[PDB]
Amino acid sequence: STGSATTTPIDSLDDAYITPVQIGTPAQTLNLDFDTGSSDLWVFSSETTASEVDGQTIYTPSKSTTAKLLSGATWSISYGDGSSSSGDVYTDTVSVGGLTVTGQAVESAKKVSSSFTEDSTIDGLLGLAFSTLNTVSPTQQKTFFDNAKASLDSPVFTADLGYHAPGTYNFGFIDTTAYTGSITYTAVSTKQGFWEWTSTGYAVGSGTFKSTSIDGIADTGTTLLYLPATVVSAYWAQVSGAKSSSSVGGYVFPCSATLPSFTFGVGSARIVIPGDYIDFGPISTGSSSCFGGIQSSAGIGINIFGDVALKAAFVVFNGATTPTLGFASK
Repeated sequence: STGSATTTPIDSLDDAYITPVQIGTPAQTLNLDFDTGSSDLWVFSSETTASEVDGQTIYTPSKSTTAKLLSGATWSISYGDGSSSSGDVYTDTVSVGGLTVTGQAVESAKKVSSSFTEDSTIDGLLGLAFSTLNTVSPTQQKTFFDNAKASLDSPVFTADLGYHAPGTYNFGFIDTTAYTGSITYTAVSTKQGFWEWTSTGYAVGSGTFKSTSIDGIADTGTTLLYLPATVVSAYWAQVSGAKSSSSVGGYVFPCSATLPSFTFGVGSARIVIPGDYIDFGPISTGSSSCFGGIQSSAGIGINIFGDVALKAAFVVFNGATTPTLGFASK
């Protein structure tokens, strides 16, 4: 089997991407944030505290003939940005882009933090990290990808995120028309539950490539590119007037600036992030100070190749017995 679904930016900055997901019988379609940095499939629901729902589409298990309470199971998750959610669990039929999993754990939110309530466009998350990070207790549950794996033509999914445009998540096949050149594969560590890999270095604009190992995670659920302070300083030093602002919470730059590209290494291959991808616009409406798309990972504890980086590539998440990551230009 295979699946193929379009993923669409939620706003004009590509702050996140939503992908339609069919849950239950008859189908209830919710727009979920596919997140390769977590491992819970959770939704706004009929059980979500009413004051914490503001425009989202909810899953109502009582209207699904295939929904079954997973008795005794609860979940609770906190994300790197400080947001959180918790609730109980149903199993139900879940389909993405024509690919169907029966008996998928669908985590029903009873509580969500402000950030989720305030984002009307995201109806929940679909985690695509390794199932060892799943928060369901007392019986940990499998991700949609893990459940689908044995039925897939190939045990892979791919992320092809657009810049200010829709893109595609495919399951079970590699679309050889979706990228240019060849795919370079690189080793993955699952020790922390993430798609964790080691970049071979970086360049700023047309500068020389610096060979250096950068351990980080491929995370579709994070907007920006978070790298070591040394690297990020070297980037923003090439932008006149750029500075790190403690009041704003990162690097800002004059909106009148032209940004240089940023290159990262995948083995001997190179992925180029155009400068425009690194512009996240005025810090506040009407401001001439713009927020940078490359930020320091210092104090996160991990480097994060988020959407800013991933949308510059066609990315293969290979969930074979020995997992790997592939990157191609496009």
